[PDB]
Amino acid sequence: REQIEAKIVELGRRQLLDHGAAGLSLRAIARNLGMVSSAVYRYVSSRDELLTLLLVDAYSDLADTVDRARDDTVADSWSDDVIAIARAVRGWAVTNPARWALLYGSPVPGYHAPPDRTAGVATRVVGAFFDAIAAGIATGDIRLTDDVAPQPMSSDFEKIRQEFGFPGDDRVVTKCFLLWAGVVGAISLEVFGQYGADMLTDPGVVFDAQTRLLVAVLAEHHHHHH
Amino acid sequence: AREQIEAKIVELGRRQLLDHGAAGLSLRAIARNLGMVSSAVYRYVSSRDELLTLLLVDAYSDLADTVDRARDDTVADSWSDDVIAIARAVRGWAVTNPARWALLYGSPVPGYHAPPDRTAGVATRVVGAFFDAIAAGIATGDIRLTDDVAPQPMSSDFEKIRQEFGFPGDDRVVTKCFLLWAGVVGAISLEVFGQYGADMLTDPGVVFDAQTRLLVAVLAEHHHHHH
Ligand SMILES: CCCCCCCCCCCC(=O)OC(C)C
Ligand SMILES: [Mg+2]
Ligand SMILES: [Mg+2]
Ligand code: NI
Ligand code: NI
Repeated sequence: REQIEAKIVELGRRQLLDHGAAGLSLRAIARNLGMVSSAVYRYVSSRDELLTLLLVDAYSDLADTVDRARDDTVADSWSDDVIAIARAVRGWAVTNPARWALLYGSPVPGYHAPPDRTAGVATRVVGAFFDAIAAGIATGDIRLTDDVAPQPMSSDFEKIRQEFGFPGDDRVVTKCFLLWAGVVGAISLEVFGQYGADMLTDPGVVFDAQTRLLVAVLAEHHHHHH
Repeated sequence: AREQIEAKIVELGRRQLLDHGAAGLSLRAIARNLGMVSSAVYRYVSSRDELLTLLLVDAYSDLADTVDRARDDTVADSWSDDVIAIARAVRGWAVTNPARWALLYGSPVPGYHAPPDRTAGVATRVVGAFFDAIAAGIATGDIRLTDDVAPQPMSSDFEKIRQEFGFPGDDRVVTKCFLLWAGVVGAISLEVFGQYGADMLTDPGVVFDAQTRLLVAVLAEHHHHHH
């Protein structure tokens, strides 16, 4: 089976590279497996199910890539950990541009990913960032200021904290959202070609410079609040 | 006479985006839903690529026009309020026009490359507005220029950017301009493309605005240290 479902995922991933989602076809996938259109449907019931399999696969590969890169190390500091994560995410997106598009690019209209399948893997990189930043809180380099956000943002953040076992207060969590948005934004601008013609000679150097600013956001205090 | 037909074609194209994305763009379907014949449509919009190009130009222009309107109702002391107002207007446009945002800043359309002679100008209008708001912060001294040089080749690339946008920054401020654009685009895309998920944030606009205020603090080096 999974030998079969594996091949489906591999095929579908190729159809993604070539035509994007529109061109997903349990029809093509069917021929290749020496199979009748109808035969495939037990393994993968529908175009949607294919899409969710392809999503879980991309998310997992990305997260495994990140996990691997953290196990590689200068354990020196939380900030070096954050940089290593960001660099791994970007490197993965640059090597897998169509799968980056799948994950963080345009939605497939008519498709809604059942969270029960996607939630877990979809938060593993987010989770890595939180884990990395939690180290900087435990060692005092990232100073909690007990600056409470208005509701309902504060209660939103409290759920997020509990989910991830993250000890950052409301300001740290705001800064984490900025970090993630900046990382995903920078990557997508590069990968999707949106800086355009002859603008950046080495987009990676610019990405690294952005990450360093985002680290400095986490490390310094911007309001008179003590 | 063409002009008015082209408009109904483009409006129906905007609808197909909403319903099928760039995939479902079809001049033939359009051609029907206007009680017209397929062969008649190519006379007004000659290909899928031309339809996409019209839809891109339309979207970039509407987005920029929305920014420009929001700035005209920031009547203010403040370069920072301007930056915040631009960012808010971009997000508002994107959430209200999510399929057109996808067309602009989402995944590339396989096989298609926008003609820079139709798209490049309008595509720089909002970036341009941010540089103009930020330049006012530099003029008043809230954003201080240094002689620090960004790591190469950034510094070299940045000189060409400052010239193109008539922006009187230094390297450091330009880096922070790239950060702001990335943060804005990135935050909007995560919300609009449905990564956040339904429940997580009660109003994502509120977190977004907090992020923009942090980006303003980065530009102005508004922080202190306990040394
Ligand atoms: C806060 C602003 C930061 C500025 C950095 C980004 C500038 C991106 C401009 C892209 C224009 C483009 O598409 O032109 C092509 C030739 C086609
Ligand atoms: Mg790929
Ligand atoms: Mg729309
Ligand atoms: Ni302080
Ligand atoms: Ni300082």
